[PDB]
Amino acid sequence: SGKATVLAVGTAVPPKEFDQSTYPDFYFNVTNCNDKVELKGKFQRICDRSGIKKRHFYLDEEILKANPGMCTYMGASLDVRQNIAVREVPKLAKEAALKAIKEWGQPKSKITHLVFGTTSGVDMPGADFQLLKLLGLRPNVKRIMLYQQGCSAGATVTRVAKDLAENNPGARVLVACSEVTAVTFRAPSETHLDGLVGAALFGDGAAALIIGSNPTPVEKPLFEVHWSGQCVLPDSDGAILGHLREAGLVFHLLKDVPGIISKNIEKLLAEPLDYVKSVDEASPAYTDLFWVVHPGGPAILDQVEAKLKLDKDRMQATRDVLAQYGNMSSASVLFVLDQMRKRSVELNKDTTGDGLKWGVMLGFGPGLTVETLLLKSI
Amino acid sequence: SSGKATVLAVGTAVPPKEFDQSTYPDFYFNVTNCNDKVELKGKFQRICDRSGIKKRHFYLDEEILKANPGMCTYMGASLDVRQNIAVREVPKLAKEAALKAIKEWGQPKSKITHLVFGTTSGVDMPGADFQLLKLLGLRPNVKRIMLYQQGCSAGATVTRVAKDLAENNPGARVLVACSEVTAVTFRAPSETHLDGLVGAALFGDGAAALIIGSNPTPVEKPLFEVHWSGQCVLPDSDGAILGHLREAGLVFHLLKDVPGIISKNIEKLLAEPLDYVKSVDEASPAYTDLFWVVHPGGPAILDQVEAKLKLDKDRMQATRDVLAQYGNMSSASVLFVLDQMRKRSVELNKDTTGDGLKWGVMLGFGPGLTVETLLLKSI
Repeated sequence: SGKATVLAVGTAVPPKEFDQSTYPDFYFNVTNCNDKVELKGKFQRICDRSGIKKRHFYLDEEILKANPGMCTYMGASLDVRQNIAVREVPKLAKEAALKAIKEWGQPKSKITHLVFGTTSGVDMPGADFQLLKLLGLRPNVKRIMLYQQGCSAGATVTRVAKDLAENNPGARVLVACSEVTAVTFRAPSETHLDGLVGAALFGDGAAALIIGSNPTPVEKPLFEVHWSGQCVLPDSDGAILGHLREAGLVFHLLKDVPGIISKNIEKLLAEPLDYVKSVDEASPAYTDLFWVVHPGGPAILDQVEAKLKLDKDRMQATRDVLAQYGNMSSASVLFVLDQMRKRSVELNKDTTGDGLKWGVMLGFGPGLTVETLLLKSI
Repeated sequence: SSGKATVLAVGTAVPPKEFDQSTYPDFYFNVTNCNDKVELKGKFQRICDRSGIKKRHFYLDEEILKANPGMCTYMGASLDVRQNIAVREVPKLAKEAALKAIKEWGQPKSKITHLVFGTTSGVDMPGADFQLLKLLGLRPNVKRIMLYQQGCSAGATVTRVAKDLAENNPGARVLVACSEVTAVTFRAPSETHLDGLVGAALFGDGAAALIIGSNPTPVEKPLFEVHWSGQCVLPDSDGAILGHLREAGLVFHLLKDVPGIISKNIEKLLAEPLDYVKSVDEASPAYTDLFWVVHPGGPAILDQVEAKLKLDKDRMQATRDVLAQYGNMSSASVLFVLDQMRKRSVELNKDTTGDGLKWGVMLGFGPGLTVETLLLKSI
């Protein structure tokens, strides 16, 4: 009743596909690191257990050859990374946005708010402004531009949109997350082994939603957002650091993120399940919920699945996104939301959430920060 | 009339070192080794002399600049040392402001439920919001919104964001902070970058914090209510302000008449919030019947808006006082003006917190050209 509702989802990826099985060959070739045979072997093994079949990239051999700073480990390179990301991030968002707007079916003049998330470059005016212009939205659309957010921002932009939609009668919020690995790509190094993780997992993509309260008869609800929270997990300081430098964006991984999340997930879920108890007067098991999880990597999914004793199918929508697109940072969990709905059609589910009533949407990022949302299916 | 997001506290902070504007050109051309640029210095002196600024506060000083020579060049690679400074000092200055706001508010910091942080000065992961959360020892489940690379309009933006947070979440108490340090923008003057002289003359450091919530309790003390908020891109303003983050730091380019564009459109911008006032009060105030909390972007914007709207000269005085004592502190500035408005209401024995008037306008502006407009009610 009046809850923020997802009315549409659209997604977009760069056209060029890179098969994960042969990515180590491409990567070590273009960075001129073929002499590092033991490192390449390590990287091949990481790629082989990544759960990824392919990723999509704007970057290719020609672009990297034209910008050799990007093929170094820590050579000066921010200016060319910015040139690419400032241009390509809004363009990829536009493609996702148009697909969401088509599904929604209303004129784009009815969009009142725009929330844009990215970790891929920064500019003034921001990507939100560029998207507003590219789409021809009204000049008085209220924008929130979330830069440098990291992997939790897909969930963050949904949390932000919830309050926009619920507190403003008639509001229709365009949410967009768009990520391009131009700012993080770099040569592999024996001195930066944690960098191999990002190099194996991160891919490009954008996703867009329309969110609003009080759907009209011609709108078609997909999910309702009933509860949202954000929290810093205990004993996680410095788990993920991301520094924007003259060499681009560099990540440092100093703790066991899968373990930390798994250790704390039951605690995380107590408040939203308490809310369900309030509304239903029942306590579902974790495996009675559907799951829309940031596909950060296979270990997080496996360990959460094990911790919460989920039926193997519960993580399938998330694993499917990982398989086809990899980890697209902020956009990823919105791809999972779309995949959840898509599988409900193809597998003839009773609801948009795997035939179940309540669902958990999870994003995580530097902090270590977890974003948790409680969804209801339609 | 009930339930509106309400400002419950304001606190501000600036770096301790004061730089007198009269002699800033001497300091600036000296530390950047540009004393041979006598005509350019002449120009900069003129710009400083008409800027409406008496002093600015800076973290940067001669010692730090001599230790980081890349920052004393025009476009030399220097982002890494600039980031080192900004990522450290921005949350620290915010903490000082936030502690002052929290004192005024008078409630335990465990009652803060949300944090909105705005800056244009550096970026990091985790963000400055996380750093402030940790510095203050707030609860780990405070809901944060981190607004980076925002520009001058973000004082108003964080207020707009906090309004929906406060209003849609019963009991919510939102800590808002904006903090700016000129480490990412300081650079040598150049005859090839004349628009750069404007920022060099105007930008200063500072931080401001608010507590915002709906439904104040009897032990809280409301200052202002936020009744209406809007954001708009002005026509014919494309490329007016561009800000690019490069290996040389943050570089601004100015390509149009910002005060002119704002003045041409300000009556139109104000139609919607004035129609809200008419809906609540059944009457239509003149512009000069409102109080004014305006981003002190520079003297020309204030002069031209004053003239266009036929404001009594006192209406812009809170804004001009901030410009005089602190310069343009980008996003934090308009929140200093809000504090100054309240401060002058006490010392000048005004009937309300907004210059003795009922309704007021809060304006921020930045790249787009984007204008943020909020309608305030005094207490």
